[PDB]
Amino acid sequence: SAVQQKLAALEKSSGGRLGVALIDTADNTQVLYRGDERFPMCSTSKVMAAAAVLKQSETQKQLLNQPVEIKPADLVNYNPIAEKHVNGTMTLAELSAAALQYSDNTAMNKLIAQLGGPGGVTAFARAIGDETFRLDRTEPTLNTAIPGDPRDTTTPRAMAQTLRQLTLGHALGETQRAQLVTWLKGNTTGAASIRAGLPTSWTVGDKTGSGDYGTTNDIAVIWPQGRAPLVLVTYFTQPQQNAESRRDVLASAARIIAEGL
Ligand SMILES: *[B@@]1([O])O[C][C]([C][O])O1
Repeated sequence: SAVQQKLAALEKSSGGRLGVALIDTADNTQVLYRGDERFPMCSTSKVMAAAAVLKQSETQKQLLNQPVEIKPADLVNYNPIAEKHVNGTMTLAELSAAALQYSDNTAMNKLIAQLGGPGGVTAFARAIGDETFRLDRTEPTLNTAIPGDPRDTTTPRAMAQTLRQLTLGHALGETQRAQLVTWLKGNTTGAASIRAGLPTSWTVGDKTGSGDYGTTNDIAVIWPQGRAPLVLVTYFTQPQQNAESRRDVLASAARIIAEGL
């Protein structure tokens, strides 16, 4: 189709490898570009860790208010919110918000710990029907994004389906789903990525990811005004280990997708 030709052209112009999956929930139609290739998730994996903790909170009703101590040894390479609470506590809700809205890596590691390790995050994915997602490492090493390395990867198709189930479907309880949506809508790191390729009137909830090999990712739920919502996953990675981020590619892919609707 037109959109696949334009996405291929965008990819060719970028020098990297682009993966896109769109679900239009109006007719459950899908648009895929390298939809079944693995890509390093980087921080887009934080959505799965947060959702897993939310799922736990359906039975442990007060879990999200549980205080968790932030110690200096907990700090890793990028902790914009946890840094503000060293030698203090953050609740699991606050850690989930920080992981999602600020991409805080210390927060992610605390969520992983709450789940019993990366295998606990992966187990949640399996439990909601995602056979592709795999989380293998903690922060910051899960962002190494080495070409061909299957660790800490998923495919665009799988992540789109899973993000749909978490935000628009019923993989989570009603209050948990609403909380996740609220967190995603309040993301602070996405302004130059998918959001930049979409009409300013559309409401977006998204989670970015960045890593080595110029890996530049964004996963989004999109609520166009007067239209069924869309789920859009855009993964991008490059052949040079020290390549610069290319959020403009994600913006451009979103724009191409938006034009075809
Ligand atoms: B994710 O990808 O978003 C930011 C952090 C940087 O380590 O990880």
